[PDB]
Amino acid sequence: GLSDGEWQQVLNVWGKVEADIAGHGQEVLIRLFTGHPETLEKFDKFKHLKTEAEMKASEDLKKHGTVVLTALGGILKKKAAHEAELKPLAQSHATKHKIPIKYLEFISDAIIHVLHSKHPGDFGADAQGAMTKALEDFRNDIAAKYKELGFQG
Amino acid sequence: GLSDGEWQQVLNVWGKVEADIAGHGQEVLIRLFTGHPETLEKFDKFKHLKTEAEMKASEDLKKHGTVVLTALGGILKKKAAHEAELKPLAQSHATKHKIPIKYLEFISDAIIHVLHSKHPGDFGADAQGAMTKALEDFRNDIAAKYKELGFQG
Ligand code: HEM
Ligand code: HEM
Repeated sequence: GLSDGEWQQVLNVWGKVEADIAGHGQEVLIRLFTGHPETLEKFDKFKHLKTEAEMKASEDLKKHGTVVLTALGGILKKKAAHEAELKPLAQSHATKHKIPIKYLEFISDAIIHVLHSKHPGDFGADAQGAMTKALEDFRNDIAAKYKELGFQG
Repeated sequence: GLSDGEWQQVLNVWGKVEADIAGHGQEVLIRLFTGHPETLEKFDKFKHLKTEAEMKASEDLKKHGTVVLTALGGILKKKAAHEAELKPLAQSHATKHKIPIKYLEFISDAIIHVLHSKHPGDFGADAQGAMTKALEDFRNDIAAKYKELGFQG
């Protein structure tokens, strides 16, 4: 995992990518295609380009580079946002409060019960199965942080 | 992993919690502490509480319930938001484009190469490490989705 400061450095450099996304995206693809020509075969639109100059002249290759970097940027920013909330919680519950994963399962069962008790008409079998999976996914994400911290839990 | 529909059902029900977060949080904690008394022992501030009246009478237990549910709902929403961007990308790259994890490694390395190249002043060893990890974290996130979709990446 990244630390808090590492995620902030990822976000800072992506701000620089976005100030010239077309140039960055073009350069990334050319670098991939020249360094690893077998990749270029996946692109039915691009595989006729034989030289770096030909690649640089393609408005379509440039447009696809912008699509890739925009998609990646968005995923990185959403990961960073989730990590900035998950990491402080894992940190405190591993090192200060020393909470086993099993106890997070017990509280997840209590949440599911309270939601079902309070909102039966909004919390049928499908909704309940979805929430059970979301809280298991949450525990799994905390468990991965506990591991990085060496807390067995 | 949850499907998009499952994430939407989670966020739909969480809307109901938000309407009375403190009441939900009080009920969740009392359910937890009554079902699993060893969890109450982890709270130095609450472990003296012996009866349900005493637990309902506690100003701080109720405030803590709202803290806990507020923090979980923010993590769930941020996880859903990340999944809503990552899942479509993994689905197309697994099923339509059929891109191996190793090609995702090649593009990761191209991005780090181009960032190093176009920002000579800025992108030093630490920042480059942070991006390396962030792209491996991304490849790992895709690889987990690939598994779910039964695509060998
Ligand atoms: C950082 C990694 C990557 C990101 C963010 C990314 C993103 C995207 C996006 C947003 C699209 C258009 C929508 C879609 O079909 O999902 C796309 C299409 C595509 N991607 Fe990727 N991609 C990545 C890596 C790769 C790699 C390494 C390859 C091949 C070696 C690949 C091959 C393709 C192909 C063949 C298409 C369809 C192109 C077309 O005909 O229009 N991608 N990618
Ligand atoms: C859905 C799962 C949980 C969430 C979202 C959650 C969230 C929080 C929050 C936001 C705080 C205050 C900030 C902090 O210290 O990190 C906190 C404190 C605490 N949590 Fe949790 N928690 C969870 C589960 C548990 C469980 C299962 C236990 C124990 C059985 C636990 C024991 C504690 C303790 C002892 C504190 C310090 C409380 C104080 O004295 O004020 N947590 N938790």
